[PDB]
Amino acid sequence: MKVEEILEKALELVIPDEEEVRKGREAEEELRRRLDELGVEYVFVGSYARNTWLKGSLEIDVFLLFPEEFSKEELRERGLEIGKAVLDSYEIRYAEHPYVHGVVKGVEVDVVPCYKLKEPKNIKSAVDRTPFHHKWLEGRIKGKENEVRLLKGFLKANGIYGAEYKVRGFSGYLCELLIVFYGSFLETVKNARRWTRRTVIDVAKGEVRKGEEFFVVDPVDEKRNVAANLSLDNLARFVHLCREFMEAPSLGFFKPKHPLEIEPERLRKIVEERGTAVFAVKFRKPDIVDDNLYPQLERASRKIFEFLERENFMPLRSAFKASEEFCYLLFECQIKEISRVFRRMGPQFEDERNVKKFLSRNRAFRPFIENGRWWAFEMRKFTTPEEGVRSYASTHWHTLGKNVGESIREYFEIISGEKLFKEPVTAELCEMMGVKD
RNA sequence: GGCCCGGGGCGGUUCGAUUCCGCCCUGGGCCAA
Repeated sequence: MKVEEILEKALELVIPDEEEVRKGREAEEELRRRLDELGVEYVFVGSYARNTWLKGSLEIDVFLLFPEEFSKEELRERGLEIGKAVLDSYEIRYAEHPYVHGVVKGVEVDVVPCYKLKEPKNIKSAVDRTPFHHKWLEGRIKGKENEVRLLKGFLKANGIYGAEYKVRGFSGYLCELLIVFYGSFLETVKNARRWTRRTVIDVAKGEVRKGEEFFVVDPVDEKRNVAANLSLDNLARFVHLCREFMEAPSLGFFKPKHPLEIEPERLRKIVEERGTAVFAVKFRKPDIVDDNLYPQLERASRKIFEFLERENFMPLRSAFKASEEFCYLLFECQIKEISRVFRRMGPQFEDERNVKKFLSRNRAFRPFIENGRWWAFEMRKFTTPEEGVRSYASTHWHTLGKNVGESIREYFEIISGEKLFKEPVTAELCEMMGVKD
């Protein structure tokens, strides 16, 4: 149980055993041939080509090089044609552009079309850059593949490995650049402990400096940030995670944390114990991809949080869960019920013009003076958080994201109490309240 | 689809709004795939 002792056993969870590496080779072999018999210009990229794939995430990425002069349209049509005749099973996926996804000899395969180019400039879509990235990486990551694997396992185990919007963590390309830079997993970890929210890592210049944000400059483009979508808190959890590992290394850092489910009865008690208001917003899940969905959930949650805090309900944290069935926006406030009356700041006493207007407004309670200015008692339209969120949600649906909002407008309900405990959100709430044990 | 910056119009709220809550047009930048 010192770092070395532990990393020895970690390799055993991140590195693909012989039957997984093999099964991959036979795929590539066969996948190679099919392409050759159709005489197609391709190039394997991604972690498979660079043997940097994590044990159990075997996925081959085949990019088809196309003449610079071809139209995007030709690229997809011929790409669709090629992916089609070369895949046991084929399925049309989408991202910046449409591409084919399939399976060969039992393994995942992506068949992406892109332009054959030289010089990063003239890249028309992120996918054009992929070839350069791989080109810049192949010679430099050689002999450190397992260091990359250890770093991917770590991030994966602590729920921050992907860069898609559902994670906002460290992309795979970010992982290898880090190794190229620090030489190994441990060095990366040891140095990360001194990372701040202002750290900039210029792989190309082999330098580390201070910027205006966490920035890992792409060796292939000096203006692009590889860790651009790494959220601030996710960067925080990592720095802290390295700090801990280094203080007491454990094989537990590479093992996914167990769900740790709680009986609802217990959950209720804690909420009773916390004395806070806990409720969730339930609406149907828009039939869209996670990359559009999650950023919307974040928006919705945020807009409602801010409605709650400006409306003096003292919210503590927000959260959200997504299912096949519905989406849950969760909340916790310090105020279960506020008074109807509240005070409104009026003009200063010596402004006759405004004082008069401020008084022309007939009110139920008759304003008063305090510290040189007039004030007024006013009544609220709602006195509980839920009551407030039913109002805000019913009228502000349009500001909660294009999709999420359109779904909320057509349906939603506010759940709380026991009826809430039983919904598919128990885990999220435990994280939102730091329930421990 | 989401985030950043900027223009032109509006609505509501307020003694008072460029300034708070929001809506329509609209220019550029960026992110995930």
